[PDB]
Amino acid sequence: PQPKKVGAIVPTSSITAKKMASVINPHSGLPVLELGPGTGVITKAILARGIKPESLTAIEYSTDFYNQLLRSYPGVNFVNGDAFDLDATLGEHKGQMFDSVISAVPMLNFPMAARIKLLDELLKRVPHGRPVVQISYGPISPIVAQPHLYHIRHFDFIVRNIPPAQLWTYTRA
Ligand SMILES: Nc1ncnc2c1ncn2[C@@H]1O[C@H](CSCC[C@H](N)C(=O)O)[C@@H](O)[C@H]1O
Repeated sequence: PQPKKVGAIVPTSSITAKKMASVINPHSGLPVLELGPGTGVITKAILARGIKPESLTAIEYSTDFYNQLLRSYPGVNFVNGDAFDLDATLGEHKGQMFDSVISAVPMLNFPMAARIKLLDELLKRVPHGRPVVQISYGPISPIVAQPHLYHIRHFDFIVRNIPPAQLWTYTRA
């Protein structure tokens, strides 16, 4: 028979969210950048690491989701805008460094060229060697290898996620 809720249209599992938030160093003194917070399940796992709410910046395109996040997570620096336009959402880069980037934007909704460019821009705003972590659902990295720009590592696989979740991490080469 025909299954409902095909694809990835339910919130990410709490098991997956905790694993993505485990890359964070809450003792580094640097804020965290979250992309595409949605219902806030990964936001919760980020705050559970002990990040001060004012030190979490989360960029959400949907105005409906954004208005609800403001009311559910007091103190967190939510921004209503497009994560692929970091200049418009974060401002022109003038030195701000994030501890790490936690991304759940749906990479496959965008051209590969856009994904590579965004990743190259995000790695300018974290210290050399620190990660971007991305969730995806296919068998391969959602962002193709460009070894002169970044290094790809498989981070984890969570079969209890609906659908099963692959986690990838990226660092500056
Ligand atoms: N370019 C973009 N910039 C900011 N947010 C985006 C975006 N494209 C998609 N989004 C938002 O990213 C989220 C993808 S769904 C994942 C939501 C949540 N983090 C979870 O894991 O369950 C949606 O909330 C969507 O509105």
